[PDB]
Amino acid sequence: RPLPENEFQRQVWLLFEYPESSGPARIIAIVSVMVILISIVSFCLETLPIFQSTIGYQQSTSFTDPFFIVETLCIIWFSFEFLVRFFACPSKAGFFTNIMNIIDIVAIIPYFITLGTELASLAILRVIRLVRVFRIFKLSRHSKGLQILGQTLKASMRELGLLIFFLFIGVILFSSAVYFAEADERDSQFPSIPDAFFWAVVSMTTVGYGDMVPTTIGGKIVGSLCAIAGVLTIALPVPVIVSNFNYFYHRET
Amino acid sequence: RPLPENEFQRQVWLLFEYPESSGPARIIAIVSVMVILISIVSFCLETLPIFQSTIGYQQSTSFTDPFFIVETLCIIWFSFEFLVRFFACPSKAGFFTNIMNIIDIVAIIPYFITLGTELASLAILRVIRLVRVFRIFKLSRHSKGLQILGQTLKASMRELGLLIFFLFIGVILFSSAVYFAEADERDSQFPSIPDAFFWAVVSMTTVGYGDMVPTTIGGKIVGSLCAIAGVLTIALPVPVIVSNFNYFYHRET
Amino acid sequence: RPLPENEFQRQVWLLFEYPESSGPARIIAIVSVMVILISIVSFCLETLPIFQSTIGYQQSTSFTDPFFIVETLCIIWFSFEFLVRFFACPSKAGFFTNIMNIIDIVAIIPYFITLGTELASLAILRVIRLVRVFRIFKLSRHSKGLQILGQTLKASMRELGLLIFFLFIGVILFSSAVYFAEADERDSQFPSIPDAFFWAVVSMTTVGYGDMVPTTIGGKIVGSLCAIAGVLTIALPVPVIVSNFNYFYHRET
Amino acid sequence: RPLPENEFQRQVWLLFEYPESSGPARIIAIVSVMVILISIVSFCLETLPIFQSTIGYQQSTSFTDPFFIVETLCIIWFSFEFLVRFFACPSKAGFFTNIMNIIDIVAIIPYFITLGTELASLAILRVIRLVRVFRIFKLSRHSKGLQILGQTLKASMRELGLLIFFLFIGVILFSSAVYFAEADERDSQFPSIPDAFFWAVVSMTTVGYGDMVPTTIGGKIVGSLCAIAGVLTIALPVPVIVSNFNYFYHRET
Ligand SMILES: [K+]
Ligand SMILES: [K+]
Repeated sequence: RPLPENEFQRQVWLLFEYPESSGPARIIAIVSVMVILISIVSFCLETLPIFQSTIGYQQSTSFTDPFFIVETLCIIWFSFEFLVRFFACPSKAGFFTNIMNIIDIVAIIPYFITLGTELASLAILRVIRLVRVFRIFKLSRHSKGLQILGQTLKASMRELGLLIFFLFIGVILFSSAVYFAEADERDSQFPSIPDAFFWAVVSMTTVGYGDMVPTTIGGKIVGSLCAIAGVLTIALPVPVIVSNFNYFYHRET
Repeated sequence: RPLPENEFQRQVWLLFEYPESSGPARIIAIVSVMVILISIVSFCLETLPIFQSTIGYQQSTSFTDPFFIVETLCIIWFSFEFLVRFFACPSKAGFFTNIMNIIDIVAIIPYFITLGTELASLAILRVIRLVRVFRIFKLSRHSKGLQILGQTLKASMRELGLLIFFLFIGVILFSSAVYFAEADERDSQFPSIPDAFFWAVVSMTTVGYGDMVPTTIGGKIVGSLCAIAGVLTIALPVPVIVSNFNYFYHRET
Repeated sequence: RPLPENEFQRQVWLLFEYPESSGPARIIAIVSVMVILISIVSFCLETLPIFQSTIGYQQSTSFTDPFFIVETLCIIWFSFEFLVRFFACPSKAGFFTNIMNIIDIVAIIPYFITLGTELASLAILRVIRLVRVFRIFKLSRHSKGLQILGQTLKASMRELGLLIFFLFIGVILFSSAVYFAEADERDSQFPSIPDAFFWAVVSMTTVGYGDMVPTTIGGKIVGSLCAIAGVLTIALPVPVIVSNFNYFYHRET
Repeated sequence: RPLPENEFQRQVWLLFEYPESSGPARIIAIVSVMVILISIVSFCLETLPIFQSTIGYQQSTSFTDPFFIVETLCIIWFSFEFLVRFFACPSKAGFFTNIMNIIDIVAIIPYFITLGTELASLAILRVIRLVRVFRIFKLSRHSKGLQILGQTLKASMRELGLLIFFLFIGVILFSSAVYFAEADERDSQFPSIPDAFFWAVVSMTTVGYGDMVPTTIGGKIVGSLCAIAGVLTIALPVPVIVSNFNYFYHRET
C-alpha cells in the first residue's frame, strides 16, 4: 500500500505490483504473462517423445539444449521479478505471508535444486520435477478469475472435505457390493475390493469405465445403484461451493 | 442431555458420548475413529489375493492370520464401546431406538455369527460377509456430515422413490424402444429387453456403455433420446433433495 | 355435491375412481397396480431368447402359451375396468378428453388388432407390438409423481423444443467440424457427417463414445469443444423445466 | 421500425422483415425456413460416401450433379432475399451492424468464391467448405430461441473465458500429474504430457475415455481427482451463464 517514499523504491514497487498504474506497468504485466505461458509450453514440450535423461534438461556450459535455454531464461525472469519485488516491498515482514509470493518462490525452487544436484535419488528427482507444474499458478497474479477460484477453495474447505468423504463412503460401499455380487465367476473383472475402487469412482462421477461392466444380474443392479448414487451424492455439497464462488465472483463488481 | 446421576455412570457416559467434554474424551473419540478405519482397511485387504474359503479369515487358536487378529481386536473394541454405552445409558428403553446404536449392533453381529458357525451354508455365509461393510457407517457417530446425509435421506425418501420410479419408467421404455429398433439383426447386442436394461440405465445416467452402441439408425435415435431423457428426468427430483440437504447442513449455524 | 343420482352408478364410479373412498376401493387399486406390473413383466419377458416370432404370443383355443394366458388375463382386466368406468362415468362427454383414458384405450388396442390379424405386413406388426409398451403409463392413474411429470412436460413443451433444437444445432455444427478435421485419413472413424451425428450427440450429453475418439489434433480440439458445449447448452433450458416440475410438485401438498 | 415510405420499398421491407405483417409474410418465412433446412440436408448428404470429391459439387453446363443443383437453388434464393432486403432497407448505414445480416452474407460467400475459382489450393478449400456450415445460423432470423442463445453468449463472454481458462489450468495440471504418475511403464498409454491433454479434457467433462485408464495406483488416484475436479470446476461459471440465459429468456413475457 504505502510507497517506500525513496522516490525510486516506491516507483519500482508500483511498476511491478500495479499493472494499471502506467503504460510500462501494463507492458511488464503482458511480458510476465507471455513468459509464464512460454515456460508452460516448454515444460509440456520437454516430455514429448521425439525429444537430460531423467530431469528434462541437460546442464552444459555452452547450453546446447534449447529447452534448457528456454527454462533458464524463464527462471532468470522469474528470479528477477521475485528479487525486485522482495527488495521493493514496503513491509517485508508480510511478504512471505502472501500465497501469491509463495507460489512465486516454489516455481523457482525446482530449477536451483536440480542445478545444485548436478553441480554437486530418482523418486525424489521426479517429485521435484512434478513441482515444476505448480508455476501455472503464477497466472493467478494476472488473472482475477484464478484469485476468485482460490478464495472459493479457501472458503469451501469443509465442503471439499465432505465431498471427498462422501465419495470415499460410496466408493467403499459399492466396491464391496460389486465384488461380492461378481465374486462367483472365473473371469471376474473385479478380483478384489481395491480393484473395484476405481470402477466405483468412475461410475459415481459418471465418467464411465467403457465396456468393462459387471456380468452378473446383481452386479448390474449394484452398478445401476452406483450410477444413481454418484449423481445423488456429488451434487449435495457442490451447490454450496457454487454459491461461495458466486459470492466471491460478484463481490468484485 | 440427562446425566446418569450415579456419580460413576455419569463419568463414563460423558466420556464415551461427549468428546468435547474433556481431553480424554477427545482422545477416546480419535482412538475409536482410528480403530474403525483400521477395521475398514482390514475388511478391504482381506479380499486381496496377494496378502477361510468364503469368509476371508480363518479362526484358529494360534491366530496365524494377521487379518483375523486385526478383526478380533476391532470387534473387541467395538463390543467394549457398545457394552459400556449400554450400561452407562441413562434411559435404556430408548437406547435401541437410535439408529446410531442399531448401526453399532449390526457391525458386531457378523463376527459372532461366524464364530458360532465355526464352533458348531455358503450363500448365506457370503451374505453375512457382505453385511460386514455396514461398519463404515460407524463413522456417522464421529462425522457430522454423515449425520446430515442421514437426515437428508430420511427427509427425502419420497423424492428417492420418485427418482427410482422415473428411472424404472424410462429404462423400460427405452429398453423396449432400442430392442425393437435393432431386432432385425443377426449380431444385435440387445438379444432381449432385459438385456437392454443396463444399457438404458447407463445411458440415462450418462455413464456411457463405452463402444457398445446401437448399429441401426432407429437404434441411434433411441440412444440419443435416452441420453437426453436421462438428464431430463434424473435432474427433476434431485434439486429438492439438494434443498433438503442444504437445510439440514446450514441448520447447525 | 351433485351425486350421479343412479344410486348404483355412483357406487361403482366411486369404487373404480376414488381409491380413498373405502377399503374395497383401496383393494381394487392395489389389484390394478399389481396387474399392470404383471403385464409389464410379461411384456418384458416375452422377448427373452429362451422362450410367436413377430407378436410374442401364439393364439390357440387351448391357450398353450403361458405368455398368451398372462396377456389375455391382463387385457381382460383392463377391458373390464375400462368398460365399467365408461358405463359408470357421470359425464360421458368428457370421458374421451382425459389423457388418462386415452392411455387406457391405447393399451388395449394392440391386443385386439393382433387377435384380428391372427384370426382373419410385417413392419406394421412390429410397430403395433412396440405400441404395447405404452401400458406402463397406466401407472400414472395410481401414481401422483407420474401425473406431476406429465403436467411438467405439458407446461414445458417450448422448453423441450428449445432443448432439442439447440442439440440439433450443436450436433450438426460439431459433426461438420469433426468430419472436416479428420477427413484426411484412411482409417477415419467418421466416413461422413451423418456418421458423426451420434458421436456428436453422445459427446454433447457426456455419455461418451468409449475409445472411439478423433485421431488428429484438430479433431481432438473439436471433441473438447463438443464436450464443453454439450454441458453448456443442455443445461440452459433444463433449469426452467426443473422449476416447472417443482411448481407442479410442491403444489400437491 | 420505420418503413422506407416509398409505398413499394416499405411494402417489400415489411414483407421480408415482419412475418406477422400479413399472410404472404408468413408464407415467405416458412419457405425460407424450408429452404434453409433443405440446404442443410444437402450439405450433410454431400459428404456421404455412397455418392467433385474435395469441393462438394462438380460444375457443368448441364448441371449433372443433383447436389450442385440443390446448392445453386438454395444460394439463388438466399442471394435474392439478401439483395431484396439490402435494396428495401430503410437505413443502409446500420445494415452491416446487425449480426443477423453478417451471418446471411457469410453463408452465401463460399458458393461465390468457389464459383469464381472454377470459372476463372487445398487447406483453404477445407476452410471454405467448413465455412459452409455457418448457414445453419440463418435459422436465428426465424427462431427466437437461437437469438436468445446469441444474446446469452454475447452477455457471458467473460464467463466463457473463465470456463475455458479453468479447463486449461485443470488439463495442464492433471495431464502433468498423470504423465508423471505413469512414467515408469513400458506400456504407458500416455507417452507425453500433450498426449494426455485430451484424456484430461474427457475426464474433467465426465465424457469418459472408455476403457483406456491409468494402470498404476498413483495414476488412478490422479484420474479420480481429475473426475472430481472437472465437475467441481466446470459447474462454477455455468450457473451464471444459466442465469443470464434465464434473464434473456423470460424478458419476452
Ligand atoms: K460418460
Ligand atoms: K457423464
